[PDB]
Amino acid sequence: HWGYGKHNGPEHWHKDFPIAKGERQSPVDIDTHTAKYDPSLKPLSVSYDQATSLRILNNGHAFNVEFDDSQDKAVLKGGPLDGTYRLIQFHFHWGSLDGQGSEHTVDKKKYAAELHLVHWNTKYGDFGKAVQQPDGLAVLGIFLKVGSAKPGLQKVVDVLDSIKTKGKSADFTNFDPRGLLPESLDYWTYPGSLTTPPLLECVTWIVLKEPISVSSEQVLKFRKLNFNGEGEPEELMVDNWRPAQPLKNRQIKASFK
Ligand SMILES: NS(=O)(=O)c1cccc2ccccc12
Ligand code: NA
Ligand SMILES: [Zn+2]
Repeated sequence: HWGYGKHNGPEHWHKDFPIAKGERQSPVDIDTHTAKYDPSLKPLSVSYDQATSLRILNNGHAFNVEFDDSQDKAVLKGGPLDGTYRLIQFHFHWGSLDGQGSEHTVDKKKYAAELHLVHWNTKYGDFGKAVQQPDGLAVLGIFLKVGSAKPGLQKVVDVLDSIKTKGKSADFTNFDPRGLLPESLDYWTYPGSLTTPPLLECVTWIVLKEPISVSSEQVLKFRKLNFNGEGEPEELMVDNWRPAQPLKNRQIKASFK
């Protein structure tokens, strides 16, 4: 039922997922002036050297690149985190136009897209248990602006034609997610939620200050995907982003400045 249209989009979600109006929903506007620098925050540790990608899937909301998370191979730790979190999948949110697409905003600025690298806390043993816990997930968010191409994104863009419609998947081995990272790992962090249903409040958000640049042709290829299944009327996969939600009783911390 849920999606991103006029009849089933974010403003509808609370009727099936009442936690939509909860106390720690994501995304949020990052007010850079009122984020608190925390000199006690550690550098983020991204260990993606042994990442094993398996498959790329159109799930009718976005596309996910999924990883083997049955051993410590690609993990996030340090930063604001206490445990080790294993990479399970990444996906993106993007706009119909270059002026929108990101979920988090920075002083109300919207980027063309946002990458989410989703990781789960290994003390909970698997992803399904982790989403049930307030510290179960860590999502590393990276903004995309349109400019020069990102060469490390091209293998992704080039397979999209093979998973055009909802439910299609393709083998996707040997993809290296390190090729999607900006140079700096300076970040903001705050406790929040999944940004799609079921909107569970299990996420430590870590959002990088530095965006990556992708080319207009790269983002154009994202916009050719389809929300609909094969042999249904074409609905282009665009504007699959949830708007900023009330910060409520939360402080965004910054690792820098
Ligand atoms: N948009 S997102 O909040 O990164 C997100 C999308 C889909 C599933 C997720 C599972 C766990 C954590 C986050 C997830
Ligand atoms: Na294994
Ligand atoms: Zn996401």
